[PDB]
Amino acid sequence: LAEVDTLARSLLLYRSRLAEYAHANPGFSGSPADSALGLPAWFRKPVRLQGYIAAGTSYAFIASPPAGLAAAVDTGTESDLVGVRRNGQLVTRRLGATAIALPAPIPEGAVVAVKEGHH
Amino acid sequence: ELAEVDTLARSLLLYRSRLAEYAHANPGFSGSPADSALGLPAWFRKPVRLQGYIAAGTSYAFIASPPAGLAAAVDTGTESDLVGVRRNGQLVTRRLGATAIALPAPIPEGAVVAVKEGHH
Ligand code: NI
Ligand code: NI
Repeated sequence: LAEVDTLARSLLLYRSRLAEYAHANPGFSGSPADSALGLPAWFRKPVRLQGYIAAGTSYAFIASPPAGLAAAVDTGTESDLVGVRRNGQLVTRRLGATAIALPAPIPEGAVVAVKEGHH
Repeated sequence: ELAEVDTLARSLLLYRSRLAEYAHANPGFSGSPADSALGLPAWFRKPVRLQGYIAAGTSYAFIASPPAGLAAAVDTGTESDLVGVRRNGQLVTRRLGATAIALPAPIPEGAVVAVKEGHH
């Protein structure tokens, strides 16, 4: 039924070389070009799959996105954050307070890095 | 003049990843494994208060009451990675709610978005 999966992978594939481009283009903010990016050659980027480096920080997006894709993308990525317990919410600079389920043992005020894992 | 809580932040990140991956290679678990599992390096002498947990197959590593410059130093060595739909002024990710961001202008409403902080 659902192989918006290959479309999810294309966006993440695309977000990766976007990030690697930033690493060597400091102080930039763009849509780099598809030449300059280094993408497979055999990979043909669905116009509608866009990108932007801003201050530094890759954003890859799909503006009129097929239902199923939100899910397909979230699932092929992990997610990785840093902050401090306050209170029950994760407090992270540059990102405001995020409310994750903070397991029982992390004290208020601790420093905390989080990471998820696919399927 | 200078602290290398940066060594400590690095040890945290390093411990974290040993949980990340054991967490996978051992599905259905809720921490809080002892470091004999994990398979940590010979040389590494974990300093409690470096604590770790798992909840869902997601893991956390945490210093229970922090030293100073440690959040920063750690946020730095990480990067950061979210995905979610743009509801406007916001990035809605259905496990961490709506996370409010500096979201570029050209990314318009309702767009699905993968975000990979460039740690600089
Ligand atoms: Ni670097
Ligand atoms: Ni897997």
